[PDB]
Amino acid sequence: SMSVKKPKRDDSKDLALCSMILTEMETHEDAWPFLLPVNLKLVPGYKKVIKKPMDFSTIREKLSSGQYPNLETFALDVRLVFDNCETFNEDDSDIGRAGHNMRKYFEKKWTDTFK
Repeated sequence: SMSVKKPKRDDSKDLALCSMILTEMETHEDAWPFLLPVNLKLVPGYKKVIKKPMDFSTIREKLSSGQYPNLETFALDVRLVFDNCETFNEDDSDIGRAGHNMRKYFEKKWTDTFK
């Protein structure tokens, strides 16, 4: 509360570390469904069904331009990528599988880097 603060967590490396994690996600062989925005002209249903589209290139631009106020807003956009994927794709599809693999991969790096 006022004039009563928890001890200061060092957050000065967060930007760089989120960038590294993102690089690793970008270079994973199963990243291909997620590298770019889904083409809303060419994929029936996507526009209406997925209220908040998200992809790695868009997270990368947001990161590079100071649009994440903190590391939690970054993790939210990453998880949004996988949550969207699960909404639109059967678990037993290449894309559905890619999304479960990438989420698992992300969550481990997240915990190992920050928790």
